[PDB]
Amino acid sequence: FVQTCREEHKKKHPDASVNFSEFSKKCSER
DNA sequence: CTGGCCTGTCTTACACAGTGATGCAAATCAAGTGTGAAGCCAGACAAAAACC
Repeated sequence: FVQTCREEHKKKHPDASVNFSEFSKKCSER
């Protein structure tokens, strides 16, 4: 799932390179 | 008593196995280095899986 989540968020966060720990937490929380 | 004529030894022809040498084409080396391609790192965590 995590790849798809991050791919969707590529536009959600306009140009940010997101953290590993926090992105894990977010994909986890959904 | 002597052939023709239906049968196992004899006699070389003949292919070729394989020897160390040979000869030519094609890698290879050697130097310079800046790339690009590639597997790996870390941490919180959840899938797809088998164990009581």
